[PDB]
Amino acid sequence: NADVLAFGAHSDDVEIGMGGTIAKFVKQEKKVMICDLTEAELSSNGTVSLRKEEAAEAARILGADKRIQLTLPDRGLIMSDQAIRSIVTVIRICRPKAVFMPYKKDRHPDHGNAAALVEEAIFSAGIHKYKDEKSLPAHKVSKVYYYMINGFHQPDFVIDISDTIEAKKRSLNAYKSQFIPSKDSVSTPLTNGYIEIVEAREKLYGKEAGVEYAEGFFSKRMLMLDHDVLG
Amino acid sequence: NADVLAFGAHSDDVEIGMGGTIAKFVKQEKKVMICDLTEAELSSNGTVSLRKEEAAEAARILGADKRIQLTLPDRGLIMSDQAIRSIVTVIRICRPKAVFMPYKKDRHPDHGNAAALVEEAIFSAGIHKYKDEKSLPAHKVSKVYYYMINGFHQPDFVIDISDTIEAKKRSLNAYKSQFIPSKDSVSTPLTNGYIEIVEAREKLYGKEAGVEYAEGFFSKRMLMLDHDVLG
Amino acid sequence: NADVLAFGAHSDDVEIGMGGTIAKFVKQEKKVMICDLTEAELSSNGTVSLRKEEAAEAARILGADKRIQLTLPDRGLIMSDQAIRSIVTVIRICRPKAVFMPYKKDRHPDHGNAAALVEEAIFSAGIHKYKDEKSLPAHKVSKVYYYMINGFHQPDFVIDISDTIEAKKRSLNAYKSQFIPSKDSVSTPLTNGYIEIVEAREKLYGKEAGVEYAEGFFSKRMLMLDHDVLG
Amino acid sequence: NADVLAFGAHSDDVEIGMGGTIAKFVKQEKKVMICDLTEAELSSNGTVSLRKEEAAEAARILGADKRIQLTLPDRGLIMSDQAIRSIVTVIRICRPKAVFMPYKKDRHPDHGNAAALVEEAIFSAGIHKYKDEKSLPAHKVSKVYYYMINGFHQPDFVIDISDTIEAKKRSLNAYKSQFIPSKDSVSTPLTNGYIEIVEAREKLYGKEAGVEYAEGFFSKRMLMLDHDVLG
Amino acid sequence: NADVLAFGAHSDDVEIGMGGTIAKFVKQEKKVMICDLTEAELSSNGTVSLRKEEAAEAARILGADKRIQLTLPDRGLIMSDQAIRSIVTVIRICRPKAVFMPYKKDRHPDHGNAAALVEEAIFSAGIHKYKDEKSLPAHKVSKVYYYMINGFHQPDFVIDISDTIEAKKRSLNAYKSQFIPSKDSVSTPLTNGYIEIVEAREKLYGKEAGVEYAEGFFSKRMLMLDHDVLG
Amino acid sequence: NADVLAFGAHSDDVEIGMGGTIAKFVKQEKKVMICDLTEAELSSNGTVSLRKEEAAEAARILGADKRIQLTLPDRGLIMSDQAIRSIVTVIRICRPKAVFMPYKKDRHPDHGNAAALVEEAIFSAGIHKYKDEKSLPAHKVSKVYYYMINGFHQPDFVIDISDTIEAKKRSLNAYKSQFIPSKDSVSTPLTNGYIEIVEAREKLYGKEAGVEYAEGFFSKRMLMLDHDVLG
Ligand SMILES: O=C(O)C[C@H](O[C@H]1O[C@H](CO)[C@@H](O)[C@H](O)[C@H]1NC(=O)NO)C(=O)O
Ligand SMILES: O=C(O)C[C@H](O[C@H]1O[C@H](CO)[C@@H](O)[C@H](O)[C@H]1NC(=O)NO)C(=O)O
Ligand SMILES: O=C(O)C[C@H](O[C@H]1O[C@H](CO)[C@@H](O)[C@H](O)[C@H]1NC(=O)NO)C(=O)O
Ligand SMILES: O=C(O)C[C@H](O[C@H]1O[C@H](CO)[C@@H](O)[C@H](O)[C@H]1NC(=O)NO)C(=O)O
Ligand SMILES: O=C(O)C[C@H](O[C@H]1O[C@H](CO)[C@@H](O)[C@H](O)[C@H]1NC(=O)NO)C(=O)O
Ligand SMILES: O=C(O)C[C@H](O[C@H]1O[C@H](CO)[C@@H](O)[C@H](O)[C@H]1NC(=O)NO)C(=O)O
Ligand SMILES: [Zn+2]
Ligand SMILES: [Zn+2]
Ligand SMILES: [Zn+2]
Ligand SMILES: [Zn+2]
Ligand SMILES: [Zn+2]
Ligand SMILES: [Zn+2]
Repeated sequence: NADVLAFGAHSDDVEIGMGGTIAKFVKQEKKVMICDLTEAELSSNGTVSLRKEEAAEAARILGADKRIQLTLPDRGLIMSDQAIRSIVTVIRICRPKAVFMPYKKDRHPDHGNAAALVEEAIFSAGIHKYKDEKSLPAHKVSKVYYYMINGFHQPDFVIDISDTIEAKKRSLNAYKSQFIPSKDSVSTPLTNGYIEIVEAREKLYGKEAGVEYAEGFFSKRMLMLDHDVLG
Repeated sequence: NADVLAFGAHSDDVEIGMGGTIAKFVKQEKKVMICDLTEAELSSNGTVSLRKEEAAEAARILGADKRIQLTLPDRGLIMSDQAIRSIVTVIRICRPKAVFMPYKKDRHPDHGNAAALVEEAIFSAGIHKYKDEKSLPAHKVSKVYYYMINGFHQPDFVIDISDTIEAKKRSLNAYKSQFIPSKDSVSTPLTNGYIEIVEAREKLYGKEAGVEYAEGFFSKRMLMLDHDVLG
Repeated sequence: NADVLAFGAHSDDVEIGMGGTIAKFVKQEKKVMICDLTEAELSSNGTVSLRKEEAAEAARILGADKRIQLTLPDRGLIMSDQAIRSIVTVIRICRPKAVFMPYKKDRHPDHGNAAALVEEAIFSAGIHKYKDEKSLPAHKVSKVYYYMINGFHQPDFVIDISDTIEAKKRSLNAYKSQFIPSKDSVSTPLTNGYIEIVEAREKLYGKEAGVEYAEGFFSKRMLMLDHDVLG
Repeated sequence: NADVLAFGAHSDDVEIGMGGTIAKFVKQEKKVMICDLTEAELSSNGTVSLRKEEAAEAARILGADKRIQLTLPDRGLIMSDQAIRSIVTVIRICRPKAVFMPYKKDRHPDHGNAAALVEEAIFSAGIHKYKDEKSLPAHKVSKVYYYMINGFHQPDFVIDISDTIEAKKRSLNAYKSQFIPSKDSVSTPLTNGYIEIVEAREKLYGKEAGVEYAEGFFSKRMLMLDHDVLG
Repeated sequence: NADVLAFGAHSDDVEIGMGGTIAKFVKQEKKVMICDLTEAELSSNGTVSLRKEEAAEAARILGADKRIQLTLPDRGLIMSDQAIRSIVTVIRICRPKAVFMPYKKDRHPDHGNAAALVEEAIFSAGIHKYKDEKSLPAHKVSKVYYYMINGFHQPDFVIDISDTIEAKKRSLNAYKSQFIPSKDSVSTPLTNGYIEIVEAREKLYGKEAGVEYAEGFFSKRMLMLDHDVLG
Repeated sequence: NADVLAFGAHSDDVEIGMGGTIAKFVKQEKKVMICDLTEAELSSNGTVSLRKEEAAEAARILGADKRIQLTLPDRGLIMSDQAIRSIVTVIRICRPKAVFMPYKKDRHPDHGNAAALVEEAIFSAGIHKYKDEKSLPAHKVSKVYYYMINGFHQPDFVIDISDTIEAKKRSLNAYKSQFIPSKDSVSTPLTNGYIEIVEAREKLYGKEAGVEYAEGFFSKRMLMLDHDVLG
């Protein structure tokens, strides 16, 4: 029974969009699970096996309870029955209260393609007659949120991560192959000051909210507020 | 030091948009103040003096701590320096944490005109060199929300009012002259099943959120969520 | 030559979104046909064979002229050439003046997936060289509209159903397995006061329009008005 | 009891936005009245007295029943109580079923400023206690529409004017001082092929609708359709 | 190394949306390549072989350097890995600075389906580990623009084509089978004054910009302006 | 004949929104003039006379050719005929090719109120019969742009300021009273790391565009591009 299940297309997606929030939730003694849909086998830098090691270290730094690896294809997250079914299994295993996934308004098409698959899976996961690979019972997710990877958009709300910005930056620096040039690295948008740009975005959202750093989220489901109305 | 200050153009505006929420806040031992910008002197039904009595009874039913009467003109809420200054005084007296006002997308122009005046007043209230009628100190409101009177729009969030729907309906029935036909009443949009339409809207928003009844709100200021993310 | 062909993903979709409008059209002596894309085989309550009986009774209550059953998969309305072609056949058989389908902004992904298939089919149906399963001639639909199932959105227009609200409620009550708890029913969003929520929405749209009940529609095609400008 | 009352800021506004529609309505034996808010005294070409003659000829060409001249200031349509009251009088005299006014998304600020005044006047006109200059009874307008002058926007609906495009072009050519260069004319956006641009827009809207020419309109009030759903 | 690569679903798409711009670029001594995704085999008028001849003549009239023919299916531009890969090859062969494709808001679904495939291909083309059919190196497109075929929408920007409107009209008249009725033609939206409607749209966009004719474009990528800020 | 005239409500507005762009234009040997609508007499920090000195130093650092001081009231930028006329005079004196003003989506109401006045003034400035205080001839501004002060919104375009970011930061540091705490300063949103937040925003817009720093702008007038299409 995870409190949170956070999907990314590629390892490092969840950390870029909400690593400060994961670190915050783990410190509140929530159970947080991370699921990567792909092994990022088309990444310009690194290898599949090195990337897995880096992702395991990022998850340990944040205190995530489990890292689940799916093997859908990098640049191949086409809508299909079989891809949805694989994700339904993960949802029904973790029985999360809240699912997070990438926001679709992003230069990388895998981010929106991942969100479309995860939305179909959340619905199918709650239908008892829908059969997954492991024949697991129906599960109804209560909260569904979207985090930003490449975007800088006006979010529906923010979460204060002022106390976990260092844990987020450590989790990102775990992906040395992705963000840090080396003798054999090639130039990508990620190797040219990208962690400083994520920090700049979280500083701007923090300013909107009167704190040092905040992460932005969307919800398509209606938000119901209680303690946070007057705070 | 009010926790909440709720503005309307006319008495009954605040009750239609958020009477369930006021009743909820008062039961949480919050201090709630209501301010009507006008005496509703152009109301097709009733009189100024009868309307004041009805508004005092609605405020008592909800447990609001004080009802403040301004005398800006009904159908005359033109943007002016002097109208903004009158509202700044109310803000600086009550020192509210949260201000509520009408959402502007409404068939009645006074509702959007009231919101425009209250937005200018919230900003001017925080400027120490800005002088109000009573020479009061600067006050910075922390939360600013918009409630719906005539509209049915998709809100930014809802508040569960399932436990205070009866208190809301009692507060509305206090405005007998506005909602209940009599020997000398004239037809208005308010005298033809209007309280049942408010209840229908709050039932539909409750369905979006998985509760019996909820009230809808907007915020232009960024929402920062904490306990309500996972709830 | 049907005047109207109304598509749903599942039987009861068309009734929830526009059963009052179908009943209204049949009373105007229009020929109305209903097509369900799926047999709803993953429905939490009931069976495929019981659901068909209920759908035949709903169609009889509304006076629809024919109910067409397709066998695309429940939770499997992926965009495909073969799924579009199956729908093109139905369009070319019925030669409707107006096609109705679900609005895509809906918690159930099959509703938007159904609309995407029906949009592709309407275009392909008008292309003479496009071959359907029954080798039927090209047909150009004149009007294309979207109805709301789970949503409450601001529509492009409404239709007064004040005189057919009882026929709509009877058509919905025909789906006993879907809406009415029984000894062996499971909880769904449909078994917890859902017909009262549809009635509340149609009451709110009626208020916008000055009538008791109205159903909301969208059009992507430009509306051309004549008698209804001054009415 | 006019069927239609069409407001413009300046004479020629109503003709540019909806002269084909006025000509169509008059041929349907509707009573159409036109009201110009200003005498266009700051017009680069012509004079106040010449402009009035041209406006009287345009109204005669279209068959409008009366042309009402207000004297609010050109480039001075600031929101004021007294400007709203002057317009309320016109509404209460004509008792129109439908009011038309300029759409606000227009390079000329007087067009949106005129619409804002007319919206306030339509509401105040229906309030019996609101007193106009001539102490006239309350009047409730049923339909409220917006036409485009300088814009080319996607409208909410169109009206086929294929049969009245020549009457529209004659009404525009009545404003010789505005559209036709002369020995003493100065260059304006109106003197450089402007009637051909209005014709091009009405040709493009006609294409959207499958007719030769159509005029575009907006409505903020909900549209309720009946005969035009299936047409 | 093309300066420009313009994709259409069907030959004549690029000419309708941006033939004036292609003619303008060729006169500036830019290298312009055109790629048609389909052979338009379901076209109501003409044949595949006649259409190819007409497309070769249109390309010659505009001075395009090469016309590339893909064989994806007319009315079959479903998102697939293999369709994306075919387009990646064209991008990696031409190494364009700028890619143009259809805007998705269009009555013909192939136009949006083509844009979705081309967007996925532009991203995959820049990923070195992504393998195309011809094993070509990664290529990063710098500018990505959308042109309008059937639409008339408010664009993000326009390009003055006043000096190449005649070359555009000649390129369109090359498609005799598509636009000009004959003894054996059937009625389509294209055979009923369609070239005059394209000219009317370019006249309206020219008016917005103060020139005789202009073509409209969208960009999802951020525009960075320098010389055109002050022009 | 200024190339550029940039309006702010308060001195430091233009520098926050576009000081890098002004510095860039001056280095291109454009004539840039700055106009402040108010003397910022309600500023929590500093005095009117100190603020003028700081504004003169900021203008010198950027190389602006003239700084024009109007005396409209701080927190009193109500729409009025006389306020518009004062601004028309400045426009007709400077005869700018391009006018810049604040974007209206901003927590400070004076920023949107200033933009509304400047929009009315740009239109009235081009009307020869409209008389300003100095009886100056009509002037037609060619380009009209909006810059962001407090906002972080997705702009219509950016300008690369990578080479003038230091000049921008020097111009902002000239406003010591506004941004730098002192013995007698009070806390405002401007005294708590605000210049670092402006730099973070310009870093994020630079990332969208592939440069180090960029400033964001809006245009309501249609953009016509030529050299910047292919760049
Ligand atoms: O576009 C990028 O961000 C760089 C690009 O990396 C992104 O795209 C690759 C291809 O789908 C992925 O393998 C890689 O995981 C992805 N990175 C990513 O999304 N980080 O948030 C690269 O490796 O060239
Ligand atoms: O339009 C209506 O809702 C009816 C109308 O009442 C509204 O407008 C009047 C004129 O501004 C106001 O005096 C009256 O308070 C107002 N009612 C109202 O907004 N209730 O929420 C009436 O009395 O005729
Ligand atoms: O989510 C719901 O509305 C309940 C759900 O029913 C909807 O989803 C099922 C799975 O796709 C469908 O078989 C069923 O027809 C559908 N009902 C429906 O859309 N009614 O308008 C259920 O049976 O659990
Ligand atoms: O901007 C224009 O359309 C030209 C301009 O005419 C418009 O603006 C003037 C100043 O408000 C008005 O007197 C004139 O009536 C107005 N014309 C107009 O809106 N036609 O639809 C002019 O005379 O210079
Ligand atoms: O809808 C139309 O524009 C007419 C239609 O032509 C369009 O659709 C056909 C079917 O996909 C295509 O073969 C044909 O190329 C296409 N024309 C087109 O998009 N021109 O811009 C026809 O030939 O009937
Ligand atoms: O809200 C703020 O930015 C602080 C505030 O300063 C802004 O508001 C004051 C009142 O209108 C102005 O005098 C002051 O110029 C203004 N500053 C400003 O907009 N900087 O971009 C203050 O001095 O308290
Ligand atoms: Zn990724
Ligand atoms: Zn009210
Ligand atoms: Zn359904
Ligand atoms: Zn006008
Ligand atoms: Zn095409
Ligand atoms: Zn300012």
